[PDB]
Amino acid sequence: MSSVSIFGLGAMGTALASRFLEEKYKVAVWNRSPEKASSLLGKGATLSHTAVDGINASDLIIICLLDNAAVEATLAGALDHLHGKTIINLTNGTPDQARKLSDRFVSHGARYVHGGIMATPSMIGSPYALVLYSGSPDAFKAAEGDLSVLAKCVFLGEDAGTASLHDLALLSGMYGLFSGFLHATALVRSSTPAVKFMDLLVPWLGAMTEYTKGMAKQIDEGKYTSSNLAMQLVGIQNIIDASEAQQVSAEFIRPMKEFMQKAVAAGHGGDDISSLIDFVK
Amino acid sequence: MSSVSIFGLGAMGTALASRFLEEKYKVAVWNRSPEKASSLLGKGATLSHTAVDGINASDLIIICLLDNAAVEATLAGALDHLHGKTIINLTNGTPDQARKLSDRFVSHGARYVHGGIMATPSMIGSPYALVLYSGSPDAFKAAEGDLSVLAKCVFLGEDAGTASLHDLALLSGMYGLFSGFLHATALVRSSTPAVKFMDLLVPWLGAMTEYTKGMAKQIDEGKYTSSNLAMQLVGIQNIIDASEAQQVSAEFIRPMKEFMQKAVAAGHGGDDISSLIDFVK
Repeated sequence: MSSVSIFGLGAMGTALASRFLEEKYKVAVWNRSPEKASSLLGKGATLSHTAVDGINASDLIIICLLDNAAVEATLAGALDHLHGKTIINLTNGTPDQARKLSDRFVSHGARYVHGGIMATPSMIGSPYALVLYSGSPDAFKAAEGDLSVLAKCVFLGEDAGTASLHDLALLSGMYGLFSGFLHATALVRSSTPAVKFMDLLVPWLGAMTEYTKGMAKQIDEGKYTSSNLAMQLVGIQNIIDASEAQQVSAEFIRPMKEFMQKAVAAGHGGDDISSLIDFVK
Repeated sequence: MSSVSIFGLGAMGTALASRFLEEKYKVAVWNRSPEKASSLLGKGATLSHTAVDGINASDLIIICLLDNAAVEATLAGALDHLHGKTIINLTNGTPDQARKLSDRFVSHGARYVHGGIMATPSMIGSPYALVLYSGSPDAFKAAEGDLSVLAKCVFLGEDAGTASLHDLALLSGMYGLFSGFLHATALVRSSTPAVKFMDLLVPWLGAMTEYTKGMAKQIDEGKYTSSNLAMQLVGIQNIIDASEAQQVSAEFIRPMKEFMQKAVAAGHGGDDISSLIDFVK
């Protein structure tokens, strides 16, 4: 009934194409490595032998490649075919990269929206997958019926770079959590195995994730006033001292140490952890 | 019907004493600052005018002070009264501090268990509060009926320092999460307020907390094999580059950058984030 053309059959691109094929769409695929990776022929995908063929296979083009440089290189010989196309670029990169690509594609007669896929491959099509989108609003509005088979859609405005800013923000959250998981699992390894420890760590991270809601309210009010910075810096020293005694690196908690120091210096020792928001500028 | 004696009426100690008084226990309290902080007289607590009186008020002594040095200083003039007492020390510190205090109190005829309170004051008495305990098992077994009015009880063995090791591990987890929350809320501040952003951040941290269960299974199996380290280091560079362009510090993610580098060098570029566990030793 309707069509789509996908660029990239890594793990994420393979999941987007599978899902369009389950939902009975006509699907063209461009595969970097057809010699070793599946082109999903069995499920009904049609192989795009060149980038030009991939652009001519549909007016709706979904790009999922390793980086924004690989986007420019893959399409360099096909800019003349972009007139009247809608481009959805889900390739990971920076807001600046997305503003420059948007400008280039619009100059060739195309409309552009960028996306951040907030999901693993296996989550694609489940109610837990989310994609953030920004750029051409007419383009998003006409494509949303198709894009909603992958994931919940969140459009957050006309700047082609807003979506990548939110994506990188959420990933810097994830890397903090993973830093915590690693420091914690290492410190305790000598006494309890990782899987048994998860019985204590997972509920505690759920309780402290709930506590961050409270901290966000403090940041928007500008409150901060009431355990405080002063008592928490002695808490951090204990973790460091215990870390060295287990022969475990403390590098992961050193940045938070530095920010808590800079804040007591400017007289914040009686305020909460929310107060650090002005010191990370 | 039964009794208890508490040392410390900071925010946490006040919550332990309140809770014992609601549950109809006879409660003695030692207060560092009776001139400015409540001694809970209204709810029926009795003020211990000296540390000796506090030790003689009950055979069950619960200590909740700022640090393990303040424990030694507060009780220095009362070591002769410890014979046949059960000491529960919930004061934050290192495993070594807890082994040394245990040895000292046992030499004076007392039994010793250390605790880590995994809770805010307001959580005390709720089904979400947890306390970790370690040291004298006869002492824990006789006290548990009383200690269970505060929180779930988890005893994890005879070493007086095991409880503090687990406590500091869980707090290093929390500080990773908070590092993530701060890096994320700052990066996006220019475009969306902290409270609105929580609509995206909280579900994403729940999804990635679930993903750590998978990583713990990989660490205990020694697996690691399958997005990999190589692609994630370019992901981290984007966050750094985007961070500098928003005038936001990237210090929080630099330690994870260093550990991911050391691991590709020893040929781990195709393995998962679980693989970093051997590099934090």
